[PDB]
Amino acid sequence: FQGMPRWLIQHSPNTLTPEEKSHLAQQITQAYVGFGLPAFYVQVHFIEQPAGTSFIGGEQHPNFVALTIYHLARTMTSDEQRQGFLKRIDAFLTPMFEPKGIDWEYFVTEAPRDLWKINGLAPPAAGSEEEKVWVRENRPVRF
Amino acid sequence: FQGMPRWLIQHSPNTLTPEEKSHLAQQITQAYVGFGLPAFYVQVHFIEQPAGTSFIGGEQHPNFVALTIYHLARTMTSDEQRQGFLKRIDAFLTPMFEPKGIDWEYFVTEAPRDLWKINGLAPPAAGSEEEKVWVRENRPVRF
Amino acid sequence: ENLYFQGMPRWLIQHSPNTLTPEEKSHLAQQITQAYVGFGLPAFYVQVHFIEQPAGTSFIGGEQHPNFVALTIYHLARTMTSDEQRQGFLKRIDAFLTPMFEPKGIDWEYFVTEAPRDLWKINGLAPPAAGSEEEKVWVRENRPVRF
Ligand SMILES: [Cl-]
Ligand code: NA
Repeated sequence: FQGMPRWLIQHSPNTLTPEEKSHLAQQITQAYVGFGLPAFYVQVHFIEQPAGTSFIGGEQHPNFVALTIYHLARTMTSDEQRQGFLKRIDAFLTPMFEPKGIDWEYFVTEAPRDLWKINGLAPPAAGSEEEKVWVRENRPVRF
Repeated sequence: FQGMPRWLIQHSPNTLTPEEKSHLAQQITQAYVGFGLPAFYVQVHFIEQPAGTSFIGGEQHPNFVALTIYHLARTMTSDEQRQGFLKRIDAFLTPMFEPKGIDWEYFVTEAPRDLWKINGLAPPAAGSEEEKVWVRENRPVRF
Repeated sequence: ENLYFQGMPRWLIQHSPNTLTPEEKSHLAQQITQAYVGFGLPAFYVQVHFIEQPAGTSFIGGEQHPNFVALTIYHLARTMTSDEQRQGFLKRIDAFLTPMFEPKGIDWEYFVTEAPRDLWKINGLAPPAAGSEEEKVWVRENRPVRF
């Protein structure tokens, strides 16, 4: 896997504790770290939707999580990669949400590779020597 | 019409009442239910932007609604389908906002159908008998 | 330039508490606006919305990061890719983002995501073609004008 993952997680009040949010973000992060990404690429942001602000099927829902996942274009081109990705994220989303009766939905949207920068730097190529330096330092390194 | 609609609606303070948000969400939901979707697919989330956090033309705007509509890719390929969709949403957005003096903007962004799941399930093919079960039960039926 | 400054644009800027002051948010929004205005866009097309993320709601490499800005830039889909024009777009936005964030020790990330022009409307009107006479009317009036 290469490129940015940015997750936005909107949810009802009294649905995820601060500890569950941290746990979820860290399982998301682990998944990408396992694909070889520098961990600091992974951003997960939660937004609690006050009651009155969220509608599913036209009605307020008190127990939902809506995830939007932003990737870069052509980062998971094969059916095998895409299927593997869904397996890997279901492995931590399902066991968190199902015991809570949570209804959840995710989808992945893809963005052009060449318009992404971190601290004003275009990140290095997957597998490159420069990426190993970024991983080691866990920060954007200027060369 | 394939796939999920997820709407994000950002707006200024003192611009939409809780009653107007609920009514808007019901109208959006009715639009997609009329296309044949299960009601529960339709998500609409509002975020009020405090004064000092929203800028249009570089100035704070006290009376705006900014909409982001997330659809699946390849769901409206013909000009006729696309034009019909825009007519159908303008039919409720314009009469709500115009008399209030609101400035509103929407656009539609697209995501691949194969990376979309609800409650850990890939939803049924559009127009399928399996989809009809999801419409009828208004929930993600495991099968 | 060109292909990359046609619109919409919509900027979403998520950030930690006590990271950007209200004055800085306003100054950034004006800088972003001027960048697109310089390429002939009507000023009112440029929307910039900030969302403060409370402590405990933001994770970067698993860290609850207290000093970050995460930007999402929504643009119109392009007919083609141009490295020359793209580099011009990135140079112009880095010219204001970097000087604001770097002296504050902020870690920041942006990317651009694209949307089809034909499903975009402002006040219920499809905006005029990039570079057209109709667009010049919208520039002058700084609002959507029916034809
Ligand atoms: Cl692909
Ligand atoms: Na490009």
